[PDB]
Amino acid sequence: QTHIKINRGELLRGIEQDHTRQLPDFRPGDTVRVDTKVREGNRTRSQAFEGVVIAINGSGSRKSFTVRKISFGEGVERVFPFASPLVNQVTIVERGKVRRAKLYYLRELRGKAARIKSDRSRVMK
RNA sequence: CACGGGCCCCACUCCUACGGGAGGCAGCAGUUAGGAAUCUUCCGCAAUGGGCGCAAGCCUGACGGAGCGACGCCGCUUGG
Repeated sequence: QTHIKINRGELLRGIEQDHTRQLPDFRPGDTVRVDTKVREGNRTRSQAFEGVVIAINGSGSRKSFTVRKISFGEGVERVFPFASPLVNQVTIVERGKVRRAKLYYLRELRGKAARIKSDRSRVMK
């Protein structure tokens, strides 16, 4: 039982943001020559900067944000929706006037690599 | 139609501060090694040659040979 006549949601949206402190980046801009990079773990620390060379794309909804809309090619595909909400990662990058496909996720394509898949999305067929 | 210049693709010596790169020198030669075979990381850079600024001049692993080999053959000696 937790329903009567009171609006308590400043924990669900207050205490929620009581811990935040960030203006992400928020650029869905695809195909960038360089970007953010996780702090890694492994040894004691040895906080390295070479997670994944993303194209940057996506958004999400609150403390979750399926960030990665990248994967690669040496390993077929391979996405792994990382957590936008974290205090252990490099503070992003942004570049590219971007010919934007659909933004956010896609799932399709992602196998139609070949060659002409640089930073565009229209095609004649 | 680029000898070591480069772009692209595959095997891949090796280092990295994890983005990544400089990629084969069967040219004289070497190390190793496939193995019947093919010397030594050679000598002078006198002397032949190759390219130019007037030219000297430098560079030059081409050269004269050193030299690995009874490696094939030519000539000689192991007393009359």
